[PDB]
Amino acid sequence: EYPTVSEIPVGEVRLYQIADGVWSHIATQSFDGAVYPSNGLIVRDGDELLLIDTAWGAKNTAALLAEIEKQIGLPVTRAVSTHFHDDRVGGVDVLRAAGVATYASPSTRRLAEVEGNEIPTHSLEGLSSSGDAVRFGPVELFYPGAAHSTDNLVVYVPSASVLYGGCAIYELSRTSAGNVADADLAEWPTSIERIQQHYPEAQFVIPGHGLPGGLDLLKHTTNVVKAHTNR
Ligand SMILES: SC[C@H]1SC[C@@H]2Nc3ccccc3N21
Ligand SMILES: [Zn+2]
Ligand SMILES: [Zn+2]
Ligand SMILES: [Zn+2]
Repeated sequence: EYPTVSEIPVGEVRLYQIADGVWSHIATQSFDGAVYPSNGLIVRDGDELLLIDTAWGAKNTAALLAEIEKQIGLPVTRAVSTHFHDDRVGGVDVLRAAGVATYASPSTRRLAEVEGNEIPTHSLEGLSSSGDAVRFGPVELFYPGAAHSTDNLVVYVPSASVLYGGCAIYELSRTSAGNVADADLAEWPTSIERIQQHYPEAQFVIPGHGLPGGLDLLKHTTNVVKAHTNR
């Protein structure tokens, strides 16, 4: 029942309810003639919502806000971008114009600026060293170490045992490495180990792209990364 890349036209956004007060948002983009899906997270924080990542571009992110309004009807007050790539910060300027406070680690904000990408306004403190965790409203933010990017964060929702891995975690149907231009291949399996150690109780694991599953997605990603390393 999870929406698949084939059921979402680019420009549209679907929401998928995972648990009481926890949703993923799913959008699509074209790249080099193919269509890719992308996931983010929505978490209810009292009578407000916390958004995790944009919907990969301004147009998708405006549609995301419209779909949240229609389907949930609570205001998005804060948003966190989990690394500096466009599928995480592309749309930050739309969020800001709507009055959403946008957040990222100082590492992410610096890398976005170097890349010419949109820059979240606020800086998250306490995430500079691998293994660092901080609470942010209804979620925990965790820096596992360098992996898909040097700045990547993961997000845990304790009320629902939901682990959002972002692009540090691959879906099971991905058997070859994706965009690894900014990755630390050497550190990636160790960083995954840190996620496993910190959230062994996670019941629902969401990759940055594609279908959710369980904690098997962590070992799966290590397998893919190590195979790429040996390519
Ligand atoms: S992980 C950041 C995203 S934004 C642009 C780049 N190219 C690409 C192609 C397919 C899937 C994902 C991607 N990435
Ligand atoms: Zn990325
Ligand atoms: Zn502000
Ligand atoms: Zn990505």
